[PDB]
Formats: sequence, structure tokens, C-alpha cells
Amino acid sequence: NFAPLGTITSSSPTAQPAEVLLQATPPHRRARSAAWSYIFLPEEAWCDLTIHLPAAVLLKEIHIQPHLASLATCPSS
Amino acid sequence: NFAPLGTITSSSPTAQPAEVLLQATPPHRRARSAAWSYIFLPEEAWCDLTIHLPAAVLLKEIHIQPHLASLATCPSS
Repeated sequence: NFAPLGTITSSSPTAQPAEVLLQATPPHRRARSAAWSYIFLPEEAWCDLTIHLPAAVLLKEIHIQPHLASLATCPSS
Repeated sequence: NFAPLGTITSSSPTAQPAEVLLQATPPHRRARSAAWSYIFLPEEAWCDLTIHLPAAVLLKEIHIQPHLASLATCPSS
């Protein structure tokens, strides 16, 4: 897992910092709050997150874990 | 709402009774257990529920409310 060594950023100027998404140890699977949250404007359809790595890597898999306490907030695609 | 006056049944001989789904007052939004549950066999794809009414009615709408405490169990279609 190379994610903890990189830097995460977003193009929305009003987004909560998301450096907590890269921690190696996953949060508890019964937490009452999502680690990272994003609020959509009524005319918005997509949000973006960019991860920069310090050096080139042969990539094979991407893992994303949503907030299990409430799956109504899982991204649609 | 004509549902409370009808009878509900299912074609699976090993299904939990589902007469509680017809109650007029909805359960609490923060309940820790689903009102009705069904367990799928590994070769099963669909389950069925039939509601019989005592007299003919001009039907317009159908409402179904899943278990909000865990949306991973919401039916796919």
C-alpha cells in the first residue's frame, strides 16, 4: 500500500482536508461519523480527489471503503 | 391506506411471518433490528410477497420502506 506516502488534494476550494483518508489503520467499523465528508451544491454532479505519489509505481488495485454506519451516502459511481 | 385490512403471505415455506409489515404506525427510525427479515439460499434470486384485500380497490400508489439502520440489505430491484 503506497497511499500513506502520498499527498491528497481536491479541486473544490471549500472542501474539508482529506489527509485522514490515507492512514494505514482503518477506522472502527461502528463509528458514528464518517472520516471525510463532502457537501454537494444543487447544480453539482461530480467531485474529484487527486493523489500524488513521490515516485512512479506499478499500480494494480484501488480500494475504497465507504462509511458503513450509513450507506445512503455511498457514491453512485 | 388499505394495507392494514389485508392479509400478507409468501411462497417460501420457511419464511418468517410478515403480518407486522402491514401495521399503520411506522417503526422507530433508529430501530436496531429490521421488522421483517429473509434469508436467501445460494441458488435463489427472487422472493415474493402477496397481499390479498377483502374487496376490489382502485389502486394508485405502492410504498415500501427499507430498514434504514443498515441499507446494505435494501432489495436490488
